[PDB]
Amino acid sequence: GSTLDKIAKNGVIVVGHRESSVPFSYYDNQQKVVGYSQDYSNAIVEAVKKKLNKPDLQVKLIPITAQNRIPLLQNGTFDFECGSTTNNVERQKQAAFSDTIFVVGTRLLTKKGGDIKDFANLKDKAVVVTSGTTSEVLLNKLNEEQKMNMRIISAKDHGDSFRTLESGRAVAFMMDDVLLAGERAKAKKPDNWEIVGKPQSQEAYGCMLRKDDPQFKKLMDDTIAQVQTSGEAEKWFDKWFKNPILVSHNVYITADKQKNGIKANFKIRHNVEDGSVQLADHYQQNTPIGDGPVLLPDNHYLSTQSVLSKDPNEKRDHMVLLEFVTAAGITLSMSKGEELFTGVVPILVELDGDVNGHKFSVRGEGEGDATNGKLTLKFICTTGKLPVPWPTLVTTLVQCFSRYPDHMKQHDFFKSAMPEGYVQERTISFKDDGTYKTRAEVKFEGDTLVNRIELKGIDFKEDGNILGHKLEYNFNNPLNMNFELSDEMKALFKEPNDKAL
Amino acid sequence: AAGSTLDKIAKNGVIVVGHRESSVPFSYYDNQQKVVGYSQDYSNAIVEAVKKKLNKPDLQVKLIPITAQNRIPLLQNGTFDFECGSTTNNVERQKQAAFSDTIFVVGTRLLTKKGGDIKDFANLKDKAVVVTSGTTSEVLLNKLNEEQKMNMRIISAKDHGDSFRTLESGRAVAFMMDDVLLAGERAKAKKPDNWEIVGKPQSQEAYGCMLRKDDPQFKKLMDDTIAQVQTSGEAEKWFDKWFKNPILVSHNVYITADKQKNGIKANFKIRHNVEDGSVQLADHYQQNTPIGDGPVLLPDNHYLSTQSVLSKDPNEKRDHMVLLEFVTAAGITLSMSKGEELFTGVVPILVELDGDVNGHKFSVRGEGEGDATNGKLTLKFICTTGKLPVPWPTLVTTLVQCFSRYPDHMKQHDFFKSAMPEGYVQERTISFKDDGTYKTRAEVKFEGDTLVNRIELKGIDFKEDGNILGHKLEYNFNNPLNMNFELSDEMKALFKEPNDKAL
Ligand SMILES: N[C@@H](CC(=O)O)C(=O)O
Ligand SMILES: N[C@@H](CC(=O)O)C(=O)O
Repeated sequence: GSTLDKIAKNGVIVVGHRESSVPFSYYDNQQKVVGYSQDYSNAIVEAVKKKLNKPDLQVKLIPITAQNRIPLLQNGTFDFECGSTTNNVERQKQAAFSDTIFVVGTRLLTKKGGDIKDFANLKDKAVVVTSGTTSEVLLNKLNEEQKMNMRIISAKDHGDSFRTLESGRAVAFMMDDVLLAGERAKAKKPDNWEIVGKPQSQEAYGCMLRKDDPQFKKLMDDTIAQVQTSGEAEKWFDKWFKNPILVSHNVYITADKQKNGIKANFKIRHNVEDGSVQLADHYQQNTPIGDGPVLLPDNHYLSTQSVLSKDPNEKRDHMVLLEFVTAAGITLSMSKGEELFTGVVPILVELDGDVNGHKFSVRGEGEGDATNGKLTLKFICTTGKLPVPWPTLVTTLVQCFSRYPDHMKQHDFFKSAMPEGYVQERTISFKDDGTYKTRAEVKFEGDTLVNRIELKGIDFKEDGNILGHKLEYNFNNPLNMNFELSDEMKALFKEPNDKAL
Repeated sequence: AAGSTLDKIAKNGVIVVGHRESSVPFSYYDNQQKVVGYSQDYSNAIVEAVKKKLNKPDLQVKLIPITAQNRIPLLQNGTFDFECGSTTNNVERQKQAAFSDTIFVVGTRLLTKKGGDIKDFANLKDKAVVVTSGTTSEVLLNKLNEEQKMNMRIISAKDHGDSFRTLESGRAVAFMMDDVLLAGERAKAKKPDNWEIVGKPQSQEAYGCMLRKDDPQFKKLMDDTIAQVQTSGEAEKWFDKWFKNPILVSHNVYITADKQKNGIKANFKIRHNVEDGSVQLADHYQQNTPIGDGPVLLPDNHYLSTQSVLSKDPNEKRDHMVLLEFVTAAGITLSMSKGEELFTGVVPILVELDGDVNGHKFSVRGEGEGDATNGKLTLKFICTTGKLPVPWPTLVTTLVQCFSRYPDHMKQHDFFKSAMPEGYVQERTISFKDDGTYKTRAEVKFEGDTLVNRIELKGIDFKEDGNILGHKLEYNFNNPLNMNFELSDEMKALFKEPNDKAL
């Protein structure tokens, strides 16, 4: 028998994932399960839908830990898992493993400038390790065999392990080197932590499934090997390990039929330099300027990502912005205004602002490419220096440039209101702080899409995160990994295999 | 050939409708910025009559805000087609505009503090008095100030809400306006019972729907519609809805699929009335996952429209809450699961909650029934440990969305019923503004024939003096307003013989 028969009959595949194996299988700040291994898991699921000819197969992701993964496999709580599980000979007595998706060495994470340079320095020290892992076994064996008198703290997952080290309750955290780097990227001061020591082991990550299911295993292996030899595995590596990891924002849109328009709600979480976040709650209403027909949407959402940067040639207070937005939420030309966006469209943005009496103006210029959902803009404070952080103005500074998929084009209010345009009004509520109230007209003036805004901010705290300029210069809560592509992974990509190291 | 305004509407494919911002309860923004009211019921009926007259069933509507100051110029230059709100039809304004059949009759009076000095207009000598800019009452109040040499300091406020808050904040001793609008602002006051309508009416005035002059075909459509609604009994039913019964604002529970977990997510805001007249925001974040591993319905984005009424059982001496709730799904325009079939009848419900808020432990048990065919819940909840250490309204959302009514065209989007009988796990974080948070985990599933909601609630970081632990929340839901405004003899006579006469 085979699990693929259980799955075809049930119509659902049940998939285990980890909670804190960064950046392989973990919860993003919206509780979505993401990561390098989750990308393989998504590919394997798509392969299952093809093999079984079941394009509407459902997926149920359920969380597992290093401690309970094998018991939950063995009693059928999930069908397979991909995360950070080491394939080794001992575990092959209980389970089967796919082709290898990553290779690691087990090392130490410690504060710079100590006496922890290698495993021998753990003598008489408090050392943290995650329950149920290969490192926990290795560390206890080392403690016993070399008589090192460590006080080993066994924590329930990798984030808990790391915060033991971060809080000073342990001097080092032993784990897979890549996962040490993942927990480091999430730390308050990532620059404070270094990975040290001779690897105690070399270990291969594989997907785990029940034994005696060669057909199910073969579908995994074929999928992994194809991702690896086609080069996509390396592209996924660059995404998770060499570029900023972003979390998209969801702009939730509902029709406002009585105003022939829409309303939206969404939350922005601005990174604060101390490592906290500053919530900005957005309430939005839009209504057409013209008196002719628009498209009135069913509920849906926009998935948004923005990247803020600096222009080296500009000494004025400024912001360079790239933005990528796609609509979603409905599963499977519509307006005259839609036709105005099939090419590249020039954009002009003008903002007048007053925040706690501090008056300023902003001018932005660039282009929009709605076919690809992309914006490129450069903004300048034309009145001197900006009295608020640039990130707090991003949402205020043209959702007509969203990419609507073809099956959703009847729901694109924003383009349908063009060329006469729409009024966009927001109240942005900054938690424990003040409020922005904005009113803008978004419309074509000649061949240019113009966003003309007036902003009023009141009730802000002079020492708060906004008027005190405590926000990081970024968007979408980026995480940046410090981890090089090793020779072992270069070799893996050219020769997929499923062998324990 | 349909006349100017109907020709314009057919050309545009949209009818543009002026509305007021604070004419309560005729045409005003509710607390979710929806324009609502008695006059908007007429506006909607006229829009539907226009769709029929033009044979344009897909006609769109565009409401735009107007003021007492700018309503006539904006009408004259075609910025809107008509407005129904609280505009007096008088002979002066008929030089500039046309008026429909009358929809209400008022007298201009004073609103003042109950235990104070003002009993009639003469008591206003040498005192500060507020009135709304651009209204018939402003004209009357200024004429009385000069003709009786009263030395009044007349404050001219932007709209009726601003006028009333001038009175409420003590910056004026009285507010002169149409009596029903005074009653409307009073209903929205911090302490409605502190305010009294006094004085001999300075005028009697008829409200009409405004439209452009010299457009008889459009006026006739409006008059025929108004007169039909008034003689059929429908207008009296609207009157009861706005003036005799509690006005509620529905909550919108915004739902999106969570395909990874084979479930859904939701976000919404609850606004609890505070006893001092302010509101206490409760931001809700929700995640649902099926308990079973079989197929569910994964929905497109949509929302649930919810209203609840909280009451007391006269027989019950324990700390308790009687709850009646109605929920309908919406947000998608035009049997699907086995579990849907479990809800075609009346289903008994059991609710068990184990709570801990700032270390204060309590248990709640609820029983009743759900009728998903009509989106209706009837339950009674008892605090089985004694006094409830939080206000009952803060627990309503935690204490079975499977009983929502999904319209026929939306039944493929009902995750809640599709997960049955195995059920689902429902998790929430509820964030009270400037206060603590509730974290909840519940299992909703069939146990026998009974639909059971079993909850654990953990609340932390609450202020012992705040609105929750301090028991400062009103015992209600959906921000009710109560006009308690009687149907007058003049209104009965109007509905009997509709007419368009200025008074
Ligand atoms: N790869 C290690 C650690 C982990 O599971 O995250 C193990 O298999 O135990
Ligand atoms: N009915 C009065 C007040 C109002 O417009 O709200 C008027 O027409 O001026």
